[PDB]
Amino acid sequence: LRVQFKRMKAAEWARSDVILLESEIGFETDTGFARAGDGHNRFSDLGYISPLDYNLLTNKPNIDGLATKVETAQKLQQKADKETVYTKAESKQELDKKLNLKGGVMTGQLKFKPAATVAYSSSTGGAVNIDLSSTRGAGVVVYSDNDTSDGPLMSLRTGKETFNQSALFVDYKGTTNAVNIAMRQPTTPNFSSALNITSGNENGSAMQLRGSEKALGTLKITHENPSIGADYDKNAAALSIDIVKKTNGAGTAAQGIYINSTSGTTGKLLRIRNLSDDKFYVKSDGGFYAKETSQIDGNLKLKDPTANDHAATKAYVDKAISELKKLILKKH
Amino acid sequence: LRVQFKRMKAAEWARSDVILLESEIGFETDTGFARAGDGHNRFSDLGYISPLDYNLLTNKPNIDGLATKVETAQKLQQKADKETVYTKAESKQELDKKLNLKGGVMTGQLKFKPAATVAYSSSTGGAVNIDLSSTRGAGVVVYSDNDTSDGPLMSLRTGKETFNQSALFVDYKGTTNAVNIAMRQPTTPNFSSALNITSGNENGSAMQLRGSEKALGTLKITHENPSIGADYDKNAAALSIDIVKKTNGAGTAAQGIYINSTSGTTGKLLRIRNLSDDKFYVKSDGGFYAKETSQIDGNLKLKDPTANDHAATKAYVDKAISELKKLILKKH
Amino acid sequence: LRVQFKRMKAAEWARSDVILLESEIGFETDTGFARAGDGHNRFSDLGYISPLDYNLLTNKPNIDGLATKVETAQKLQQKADKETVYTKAESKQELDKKLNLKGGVMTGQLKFKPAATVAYSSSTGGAVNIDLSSTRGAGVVVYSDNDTSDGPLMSLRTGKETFNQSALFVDYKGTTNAVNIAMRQPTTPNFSSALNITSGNENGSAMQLRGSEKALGTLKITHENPSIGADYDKNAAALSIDIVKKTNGAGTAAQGIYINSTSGTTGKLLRIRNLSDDKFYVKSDGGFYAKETSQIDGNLKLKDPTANDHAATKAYVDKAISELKKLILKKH
Ligand SMILES: OC[C@H]1O[C@@H](O[C@H]2[C@H](O)[C@@H](O)[C@@H](O)O[C@@H]2CO)[C@H](O)[C@@H](O)[C@H]1O
Ligand SMILES: OC[C@H]1O[C@@H](O[C@H]2[C@H](O)[C@@H](O)[C@@H](O)O[C@@H]2CO)[C@H](O)[C@@H](O)[C@H]1O
Ligand SMILES: OC[C@H]1O[C@@H](O[C@H]2[C@H](O)[C@@H](O)[C@@H](O)O[C@@H]2CO)[C@H](O)[C@@H](O)[C@H]1O
Ligand SMILES: OC[C@H]1O[C@@H](O[C@H]2[C@H](O)[C@@H](O)[C@@H](O)O[C@@H]2CO)[C@H](O)[C@@H](O)[C@H]1O
Ligand SMILES: OC[C@H]1O[C@@H](O[C@H]2[C@H](O)[C@@H](O)[C@@H](O)O[C@@H]2CO)[C@H](O)[C@@H](O)[C@H]1O
Ligand SMILES: OC[C@H]1O[C@@H](O[C@H]2[C@H](O)[C@@H](O)[C@@H](O)O[C@@H]2CO)[C@H](O)[C@@H](O)[C@H]1O
Ligand SMILES: OC[C@H]1O[C@@H](O[C@H]2[C@H](O)[C@@H](O)[C@@H](O)O[C@@H]2CO)[C@H](O)[C@@H](O)[C@H]1O
Ligand SMILES: OC[C@H]1O[C@@H](O[C@H]2[C@H](O)[C@@H](O)[C@@H](O)O[C@@H]2CO)[C@H](O)[C@@H](O)[C@H]1O
Ligand SMILES: OC[C@H]1O[C@@H](O[C@H]2[C@H](O)[C@@H](O)[C@@H](O)O[C@@H]2CO)[C@H](O)[C@@H](O)[C@H]1O
Repeated sequence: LRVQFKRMKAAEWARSDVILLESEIGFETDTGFARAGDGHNRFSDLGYISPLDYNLLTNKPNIDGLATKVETAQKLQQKADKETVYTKAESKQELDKKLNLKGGVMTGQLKFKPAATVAYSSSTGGAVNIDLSSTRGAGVVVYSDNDTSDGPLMSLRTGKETFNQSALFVDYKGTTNAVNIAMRQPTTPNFSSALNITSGNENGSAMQLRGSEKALGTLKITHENPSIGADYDKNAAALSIDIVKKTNGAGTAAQGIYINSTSGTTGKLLRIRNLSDDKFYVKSDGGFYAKETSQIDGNLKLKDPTANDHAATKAYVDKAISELKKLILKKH
Repeated sequence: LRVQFKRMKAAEWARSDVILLESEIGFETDTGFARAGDGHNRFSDLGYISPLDYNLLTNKPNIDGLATKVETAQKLQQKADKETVYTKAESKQELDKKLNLKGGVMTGQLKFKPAATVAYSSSTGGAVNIDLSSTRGAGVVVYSDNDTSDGPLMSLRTGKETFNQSALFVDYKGTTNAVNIAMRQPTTPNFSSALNITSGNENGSAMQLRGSEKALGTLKITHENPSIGADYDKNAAALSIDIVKKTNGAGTAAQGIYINSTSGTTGKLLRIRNLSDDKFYVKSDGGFYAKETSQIDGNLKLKDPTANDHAATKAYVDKAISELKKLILKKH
Repeated sequence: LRVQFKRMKAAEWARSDVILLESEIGFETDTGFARAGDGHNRFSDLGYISPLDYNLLTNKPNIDGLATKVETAQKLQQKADKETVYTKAESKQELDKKLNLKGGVMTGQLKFKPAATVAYSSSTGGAVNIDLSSTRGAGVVVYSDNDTSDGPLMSLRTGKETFNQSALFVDYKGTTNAVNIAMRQPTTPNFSSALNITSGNENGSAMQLRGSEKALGTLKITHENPSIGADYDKNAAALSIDIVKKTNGAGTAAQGIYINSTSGTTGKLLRIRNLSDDKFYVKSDGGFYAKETSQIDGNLKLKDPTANDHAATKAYVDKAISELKKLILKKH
């Protein structure tokens, strides 16, 4: 037996009306495939003589180990996209432009414009609040070594006439000077001043000073000769006063120096000394003393003498002469 | 020949004891599948007559191109999760709340509380350190155009009596005034002062001033009439002094003006002029000069005259009279 | 019929020259596989009698649902890597080191070194610019409650002699004192001063003051007795002046107090009172008044008397005596 089977091309079977007997094999000549009869179905309705089911295969690949598009996408959706997020480098680049609380260097202007909760009161208020209670350094240190400039080191301005606080308030306890102004010996000379004050206020002193010294002056002024030359400073003074009219005024009636004691003092109201020796003084009652010969380009009105060293008046002289003239003419 | 084969249902083969001859075909009537004999195995132990090995298939899918769960997970593990990381927008939102070193606007309080390395000394110390050496602007510019307020523009306070530094130190070189206080002509008038100083310190002057002017006063004061009216300021003064007791004190012995030269000066100790003409002065030795008629409501003690223009004393008058009385009575 | 087929091992077929007839089955005894003849090809060139094409299988897996390495990699490439990006925690850790514009606490030094656009001029310049126009708090509040320190609360320094701005400028409008210095009654006593000024400048006053008061002094000084003891302050003064030579100088010619009116005043140039009663004064023309007995340790040069209360001169006395001597001797 060399057995051969009913056979033709797949497409010819496809339209054959031949019914294979149950288990009778038929052959597709162009595919090599067989199919077996069931006794009723046409060829195209028979299945192949061997399984075609993925689940019966051997050497299957690991389908279950492979990632699904859905599950991968869900996992990607939790991850941050490059474009919506700064790198470490761009983060640091941005942060290096900001000021550390530990400290840093400003190259531009720091403005304050408080919104003002209340901005407090005392040692806990202010837009800038500096507490040096636990440290030995300075608070605010401003300086310039520039040759010239357009602005002061520090400027304080108030714009409204009702303003009811000070520009600068110094409340000081300690053992040196609350406020100290040193104007160092000039090389190129200024025609100006350590401290300069002008007021146009007619209802208040330009400067007020109250002190309560046991044995010093409330204000102490010392002039020191700038030169070793004994008389170089001959036009200088410890205190100089001028009294002037208003530009285009008719003049002035202001006094130079006015001294009073509202409670009454027993001290000398004006005491002038040289080398610590009294030279001239006005006592608390208005009597004066002068150490040396003095001059008046005028007369002197005073009372009649009662002691030998009293200056005589014209009355006293005239009377003593008139007495002598009478007696001497003789008396009956 | 129409060949048919030993046949029955798969499940019936499954328990048949029939041994197919080597290569003899048997048919599963309900599956369509054949199996071929090996001459020993029961039907259920024969394999199908055609391969069932994934590796022999054609049109395989690209299994190797597909991603594995393991390898995807490893790759996801290097990526940043959305939730642990700021977006660019939230980054910028946070950074815009911080101050740029280039500059910016504070809306709240900046406090300093130095921890203090040493906080240095001189032109490199301070919690706030401003160096204007290479620029032409101002250092610290504080101002207010508010009508009223509860606090000063600037406040300096020291709390302990041992405190051994100044509240404010000005070390100045330059060509204008180190410190300048302008109190602008008021519209609504203050009863106060450009500069006001009080000290309760009995061992130190409230204010100390030293200068070394060639031809000016160490302190120069000018009063200017506030009005064009010649005598409007008739109660005004360039300098006014008061001398008062302590509240509930018995009084005071303090002097008004005390002038000394500890090294000895040849200048006039008190010089009073009007329109630049000497009117009254006290010389370095205590002699005074007065330009016009003067009055004492009292006597004047002085020495006996020796020149024609010297004031005479009662002694001198009495003696000259007593001489004339004698001579004239005549002498034996 | 029990049909058997041409058969041998796969490897033996592999080199057989037997040609199966068209559809004649041949069997591989070691694999179980059949192949069918085409009438020309050797065994090894026939295909199996049943399909081996993945596309004809049933129960296929969802290959299309699975993610490709390429497509996953493209998706991963858009995601940010953990290592190149800050977590929220490290972001906040960095940001907490920076200063909020809302406010914050500096623990280190804030330096300014302006690059200077121009740094402006007026109420819009300065490295630190504080505008309190809409608020009621203080501007700059510096204080210390430390026992001692190495630096001042505030320090202003200019290094070059040409410097042509002020260290401190106060431009004040308002109703209290522009600048106020309180030196609180000491418990441990300082030998120093509320305000201390030194100048080595020979071409400018150490301090300049101009005021235009209707009825006050430009400078007002009050000394108050520190004690209830009436004469405790007997060495004190409201104003004290000293006039000294330069260290290693030959001396000085400086004046003590110099008073002038450059425009001419009709006021009293020096007025001394006690309990508000005139005790001594120098009029605008140089005439003086003294309330009580006075003394000169010297002579007084003055003009010849013309009124009864005028002091007499030696000339006047000598002449009146010489007249009496003549008349009395009698006249022919
Ligand atoms: O910071 C600017 C404010 O200026 C205020 O106006 C006055 C100021 O009060 C006065 O002293 C002087 O400086 O002139 C100013 C106007 O030129 C304004 O009223 C206020 O609105 C601000 O512009
Ligand atoms: O006070 C404001 C102005 O002060 C001027 O200085 C003048 C001063 O006003 C004047 O009275 C006299 O003493 O000369 C002073 C110069 O030493 C400033 O020059 C000017 O800028 C204003 O700030
Ligand atoms: O510029 C004011 C200074 O004037 C000096 O007075 C000169 C005065 O100008 C001159 O006429 C002459 O009399 O010598 C005076 C000094 O002895 C003041 O001395 C000086 O202190 C300034 O006030
Ligand atoms: O910043 C507050 C500090 O105050 C210090 O106490 C004193 C201060 O020295 C004195 O001058 C006055 O201001 O009274 C204060 C107490 O009420 C404290 O000693 C210090 O602990 C701080 O609280
Ligand atoms: O010095 C601290 C206080 O100064 C007061 O001003 C007074 C001053 O004390 C007084 O002696 C007199 O001259 O009147 C001044 C007002 O012009 C302030 O009023 C007060 O707030 C304290 O700061
Ligand atoms: O408030 C102090 C001022 O007193 C003025 O003195 C007046 C004085 O009060 C009055 O009794 C009368 O004698 O006129 C005086 C002025 O001529 C001072 O003149 C003034 O400078 C202030 O000290
Ligand atoms: O901030 C330091 C600058 O100091 C300037 O030099 C002078 C200064 O002008 C003078 O007043 C005194 O302080 O001595 C200094 C030099 O020791 C320098 O010229 C400048 O280059 C800076 O170093
Ligand atoms: O002005 C700079 C210095 O002031 C000194 O204080 C001295 C002052 O100079 C002197 O003339 C006299 O009045 O004694 C003062 C002390 O009360 C400071 O001591 C010194 O640190 C310098 O800053
Ligand atoms: O240290 C300067 C103070 O001197 C006081 O003068 C004393 C003086 O030293 C003494 O010789 C004696 O005459 O008593 C004087 C006071 O009556 C000043 O009184 C004082 O104001 C300071 O200048």
